[PDB]
Amino acid sequence: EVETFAFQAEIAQLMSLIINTFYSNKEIFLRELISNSSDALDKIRYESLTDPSKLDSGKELHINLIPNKQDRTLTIVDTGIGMTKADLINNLGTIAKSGTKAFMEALQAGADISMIGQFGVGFYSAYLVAEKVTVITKHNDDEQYAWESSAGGSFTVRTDTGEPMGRGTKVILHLKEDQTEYLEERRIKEIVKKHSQFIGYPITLFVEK
Ligand SMILES: COc1ccc(-c2n[nH]cc2C)cc1F
Ligand SMILES: COc1ccc(-c2n[nH]cc2C)cc1F
Repeated sequence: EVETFAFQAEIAQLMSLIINTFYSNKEIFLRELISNSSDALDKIRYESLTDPSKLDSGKELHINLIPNKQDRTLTIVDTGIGMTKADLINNLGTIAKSGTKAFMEALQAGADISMIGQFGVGFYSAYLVAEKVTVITKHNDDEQYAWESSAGGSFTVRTDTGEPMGRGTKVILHLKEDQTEYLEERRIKEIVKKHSQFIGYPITLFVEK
């Protein structure tokens, strides 16, 4: 049972601007997604200080980067706090509306797309390199959910039947055909070292078989 939702106009406009604007510094998508994972891990680390049982779904706090040349996917996995259904459908987009307006106004005034993180809407930078994005996520208080969007003004949410995730978030970037450089170990290493070298959680770059 798959539910389809329309993005709010302002977010649709942002995604279309990201997809259609000519902008060569696409590699910053990885810094934004890793930064998102690191915030989610901070959040569950803090919550577990006053409630240790919140780590029963998994004590490890880490980020995994998994390229798959066969599926042409790059997956960013974290064991952070995860997202509820209300987050996917409503809350995160509600928050993003003001960041989106501020961002678009800065862009008209001379800012550039690489500054998207300073407006809290960095997640959407994934569409610099992905034609489709799947988010698998599990929060302690909700079921496991699969969110998916190929842009075009809509996204879907369904209960996920795949492997149980414990707690956390898996972002699967279905890469555009001309962006397969981001599946190369040497290229991901370079990007992590340049933009994420001081993240306070272990980042493991899986190598391909
Ligand atoms: C607090 O709301 C959240 C915002 C983002 C995430 C997230 N974790 N890993 C990737 C993402 C996008 C989790 C949240 F709970
Ligand atoms: C479910 O769709 C999402 C909508 C927004 C975000 C987000 N995370 N951090 C900042 C934003 C705008 C993540 C999502 F998965």
